[PDB]
Amino acid sequence: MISLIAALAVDRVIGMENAMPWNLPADLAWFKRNTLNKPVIMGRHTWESIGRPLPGRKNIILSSQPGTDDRVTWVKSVDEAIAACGDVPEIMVIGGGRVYEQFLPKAQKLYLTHIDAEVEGDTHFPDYEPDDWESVFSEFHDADAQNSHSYCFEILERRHHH
Ligand SMILES: Nc1nc2c(c(=O)[nH]1)N[C@@H](CNc1ccc(C(=O)N[C@@H](CCC(=O)O)C(=O)O)cc1)CN2
Ligand SMILES: [Cl-]
Ligand SMILES: [Cl-]
Ligand SMILES: [Cl-]
Ligand SMILES: [Mg+2]
Ligand SMILES: [Mg+2]
Ligand SMILES: [Mg+2]
Ligand SMILES: [Mg+2]
Repeated sequence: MISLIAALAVDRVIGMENAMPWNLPADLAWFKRNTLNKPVIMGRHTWESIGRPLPGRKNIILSSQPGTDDRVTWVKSVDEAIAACGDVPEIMVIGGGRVYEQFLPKAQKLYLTHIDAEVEGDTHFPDYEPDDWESVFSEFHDADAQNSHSYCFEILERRHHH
């Protein structure tokens, strides 16, 4: 099964973790917990922004060009990315914008962090029809000395497809 995992500011703005305007170690812990021991698929912009393979996960980079780093697995299409994951229970797509857009139709689960921040970025999470999904978990957390903004984790499971 394919899942997307994303952190969304107001207006469903996303960007690279290393440059986003919030500081949420709690969200990074959520991301790690929900991706550990699963393959992660990302585009090249996200890969370059991380710069080092995420530990304890197979890192698959979706790029139309030949790879530039032997520490990760380079693939040229959505289908090839999925094939490279082999037989695993759950494949995690970690962005960015265009990669989420291409994988959303193949996804059956979303892990979202709804962050109470308004920001300047121009990359967005894909449009999804909320009527097609069921919320099976949600937890709000206020900001604290370690986390700059309040945020709400959510897991959604797909019920319909258009
Ligand atoms: N929900 C959540 N989803 C996301 C992001 C996020 O921001 N949070 N941002 C994008 C993914 N980018 C990264 C980049 C780096 C890390 C990262 O570095 N993670 C460490 C945890 C951080 C740490 O404590 O060292 C890890 O091992 O997973 C996580 C997501 C897309 N989806
Ligand atoms: Cl968590
Ligand atoms: Cl990307
Ligand atoms: Cl505190
Ligand atoms: Mg090589
Ligand atoms: Mg889009
Ligand atoms: Mg769309
Ligand atoms: Mg229904």
